[PDB]
Amino acid sequence: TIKEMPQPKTFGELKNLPLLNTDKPVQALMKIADELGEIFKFEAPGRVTRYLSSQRLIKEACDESRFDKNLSQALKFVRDFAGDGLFTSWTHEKNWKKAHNILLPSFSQQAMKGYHAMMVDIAVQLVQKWERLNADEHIEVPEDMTRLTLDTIGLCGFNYRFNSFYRDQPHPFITSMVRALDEAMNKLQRANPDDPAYDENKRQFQEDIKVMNDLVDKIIADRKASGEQSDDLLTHMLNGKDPETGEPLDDENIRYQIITFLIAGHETTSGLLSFALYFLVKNPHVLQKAAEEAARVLVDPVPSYKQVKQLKYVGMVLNEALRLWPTAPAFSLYAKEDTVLGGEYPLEKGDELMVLIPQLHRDKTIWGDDVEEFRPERFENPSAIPQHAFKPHGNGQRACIGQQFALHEATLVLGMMLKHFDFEDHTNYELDIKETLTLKPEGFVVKAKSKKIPL
Amino acid sequence: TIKEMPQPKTFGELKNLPLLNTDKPVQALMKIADELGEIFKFEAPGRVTRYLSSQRLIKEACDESRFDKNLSQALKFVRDFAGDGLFTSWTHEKNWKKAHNILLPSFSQQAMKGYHAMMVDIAVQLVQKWERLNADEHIEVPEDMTRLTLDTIGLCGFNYRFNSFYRDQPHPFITSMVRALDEAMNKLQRANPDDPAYDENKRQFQEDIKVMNDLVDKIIADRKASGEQSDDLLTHMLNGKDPETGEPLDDENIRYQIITFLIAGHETTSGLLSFALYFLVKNPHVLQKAAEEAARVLVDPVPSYKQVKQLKYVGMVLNEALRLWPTAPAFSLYAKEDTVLGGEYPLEKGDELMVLIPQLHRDKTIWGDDVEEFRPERFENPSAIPQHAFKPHGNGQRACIGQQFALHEATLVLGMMLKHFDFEDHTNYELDIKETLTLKPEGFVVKAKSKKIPL
Ligand code: HEM
Ligand code: HEM
Ligand SMILES: CCCCCCCN1CCC[C@H]1C(=O)N[C@@H](Cc1ccccc1)C(=O)O
Ligand SMILES: CCCCCCCN1CCC[C@H]1C(=O)N[C@@H](Cc1ccccc1)C(=O)O
Ligand SMILES: C=Cc1ccccc1
Ligand SMILES: C=Cc1ccccc1
Repeated sequence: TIKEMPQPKTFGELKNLPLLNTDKPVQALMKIADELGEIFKFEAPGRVTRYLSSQRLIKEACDESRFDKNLSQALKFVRDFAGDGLFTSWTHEKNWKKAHNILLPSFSQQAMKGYHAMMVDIAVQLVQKWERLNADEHIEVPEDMTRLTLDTIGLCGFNYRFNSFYRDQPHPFITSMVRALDEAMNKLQRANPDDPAYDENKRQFQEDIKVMNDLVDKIIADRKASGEQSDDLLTHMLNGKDPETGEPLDDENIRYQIITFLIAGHETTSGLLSFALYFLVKNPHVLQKAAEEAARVLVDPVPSYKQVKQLKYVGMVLNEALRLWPTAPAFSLYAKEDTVLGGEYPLEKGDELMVLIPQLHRDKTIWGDDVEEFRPERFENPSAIPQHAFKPHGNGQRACIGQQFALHEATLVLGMMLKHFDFEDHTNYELDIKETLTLKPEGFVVKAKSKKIPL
Repeated sequence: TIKEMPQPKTFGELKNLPLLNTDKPVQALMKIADELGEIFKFEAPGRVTRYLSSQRLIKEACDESRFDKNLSQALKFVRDFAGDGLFTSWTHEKNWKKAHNILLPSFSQQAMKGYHAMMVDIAVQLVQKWERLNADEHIEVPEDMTRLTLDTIGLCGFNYRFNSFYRDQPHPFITSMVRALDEAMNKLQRANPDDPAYDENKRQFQEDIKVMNDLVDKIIADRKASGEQSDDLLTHMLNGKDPETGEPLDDENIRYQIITFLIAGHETTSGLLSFALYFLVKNPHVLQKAAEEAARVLVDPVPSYKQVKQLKYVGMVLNEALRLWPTAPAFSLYAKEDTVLGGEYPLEKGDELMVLIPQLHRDKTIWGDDVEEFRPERFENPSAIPQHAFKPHGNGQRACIGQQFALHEATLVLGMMLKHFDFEDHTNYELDIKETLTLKPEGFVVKAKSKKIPL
């Protein structure tokens, strides 16, 4: 029963490419999935992929014996500054497994215990900023979540203080990074990228790349000249040895990994925290339950590692926010051999797939009628959730290496936010999702009322 | 008997006015005093004044039966936004004595004790900022001292948080205030203030005035809507009764007092702290003595009121810094009746005098030959200082109402800085004194090496 899959509207020789000519391409692709269903073909000059939206098909795509990670066009563009770091390397490149082996211990339990104190440092800075607001001033949520998450990966990972809460404007790094990611998103729809109309884009792209690399140099210079014995992500990067090849990372790859972890280690966690707070103020009953947990668990002025591990309802709040709005909204795969998807769609070796995560997470056959509802209780029993229904961290050996880092940081920070403040959606904010490859609310503001609980 | 005053060089019908056509007019008058001596006449079209530099003549000018406070042209210009607040009112205006009676209690010892905790709040924010700098970053001294001092008067005086340490740029109030003070100083030398060349200056001046008043609006509304009860400077402004008239201040005068205290309550203290640190890093023997005291007295993570009172040598450092560079560097007087100054200079009722405080403080007949040297030991025994020899806070009933506030804040903060850091003049900074009517080092930077003492 070989089916022919739908395809959205075409534009002559540009095929489907102009459908990406929007500032919200992921949301546009979601609307297409709404209309075409669980699978549709998407073509551009010289390229074809297939967008998957159903758990029925995505569970087969997650078979690592059949499909391996593919670099989407977006990741190929980001590779211009992230190189063969963990996020933008092919599984078969030597530096993928080597860096994976070397950096996996930087996310062990004992590693997370070692990061905890510095995570608290930044979280306390966030709480103090908010305690110090005047009456009827408000919080710019994504902006402050980005301050927090960038500073956390800088300090925990590299012993470097971006000091984001000492800045009313974003750190230079953030400004360049957002611009580079803007350029990568926008370059996706360009039919003729070498047209001189984009000479300035190219110049600015390089400019933003040197800005990011300059900071990387500074981080590296300080560490090697330092006199403080550190044991963090940068330590493993400079000293760890791959058990297989016996080799450490070389300097070029280390630079790529730092860029990778500074970007990947904060941007999606700030999106997650922003969406979580959004859903909490829109669902006060859920906020209360989570606040009750926070008050009962966080009985000391400074949260401990053990206490964060007990914020289990906060944990399902974050998972439910990742279900509705997974902040890294897609990943790509290619067929390792000829194979047939779902018994209907044959693929040849090398054929590409796009996993459209926000649409997967809206599969009504999995989650039921109330799929648009924010109900953290959905996550009470992982054994009741079918395989590969929930993929906000990717799949298999190419899944998110920093998943536990993000969840620990976000659980800690949200727990402290709910311990220390009541929140008001004073503008009745209308959710507006900005796309920079990743997803984040734009213009989300709230008011906090202090519970006046000492730190 | 009757002597003729010297006068500096003239410019035809502009008389002496072009001598003020400089970005550093106080320093120019200072050099003129060095050439001409204890008194010189200064003429501009339509105006004459006499600049006094010796303690011999200044002690007579400080006789309140013979001379009263005059509004210099500088203060007349600043009155365009400070009105009949305490700094820019005539002694004979009803609102001077009324506001003085109402607000003096805000600066009593019991009020000082009540401001202390908030002063520590901002000081701790300063220390934490510097603790969090990375390897070989540096401190912009006048910029951070202005962050501290504005936030201190805002919090202590008005329970309002400017949150200047959350801004990498100057607070908008500071930008507009600096520009208005700049305009007021530059306006002093304009022979034709109505030349169209100044139309933009006037436009900008009005705009900076509005920025300043908008912030005043926020402070008043913040207080009026505040269900929390306070007992600070703004409380007395809004509720205190003058025992003489029995009246409280009216709304118009309240606005002028708030602008007056926001400016006069921080600008000159930022200058003092900046000059003090400058002299400390240029005089390591003195820095050592001051740091010894700070380390010995401030034995607790949170300094107490009593401990700040014990920082005697830190206090002498501050007074010696006020001796060399009094940051409000002049005040003006007029003759109440015909009188003879110093047995030699006849004055008519209404004749004006300018007290050049930096020159007073260099009178070798008072201080000895070493007047240019930074020697806090001069202040060891305060009864050794002759009357009217040391006047950084003005004179008599028109003296600085905030003297004790400024010295307590500055002693606390300088004490904490010396407790928590070693300082390095890593650029061998060359003193450059920016003039905005008030005086402050420009471009002064240092490196701080934490002593790693917990807060
Ligand atoms: C909620 C926050 C986060 C989300 C939703 C997220 C999501 C993902 C996803 C979906 C992938 C797979 C990408 C693909 O298949 O092309 C991935 C990979 C990765 N993530 Fe995360 N991530 C998060 C936080 C972090 C953090 C904090 C770090 C760093 C500490 C991190 C480091 C990485 C790295 C290095 C990879 C590449 C892993 C490999 O292939 O070896 N992520 N992430
Ligand atoms: C080291 C810092 C300071 C210096 C050097 C200083 C200096 C002076 C001087 C010289 C005068 C007399 C001006 C004249 O005769 O025209 C004065 C007046 C005044 N100062 Fe200060 N001052 C300082 C700090 C402060 C602070 C912190 C406040 C507010 C808390 C303040 C509030 C005032 C007020 C209100 C007046 C006018 C007093 C009146 O005439 O009733 N000053 N100051
Ligand atoms: C950085 C973490 C998130 C990355 C998610 C990237 C996911 N894209 C972010 C923007 C849209 C979405 C996507 O569908 N992209 C495709 C677009 C494409 C398909 C076919 C031909 C040409 C180009 C791609 O990049 O190949
Ligand atoms: C705000 C607290 C500090 C005030 C310091 C003021 C002190 N001036 C600050 C800059 C110079 C100095 C001063 O000598 N000014 C005179 C100028 C003047 C004199 C005679 C004729 C025309 C103009 C004045 O303003 O009258
Ligand atoms: C979100 C992850 C990421 C990783 C590398 C470059 C750009 C983005
Ligand atoms: C330095 C004190 C002051 C006071 C009012 C206006 C401008 C300056």
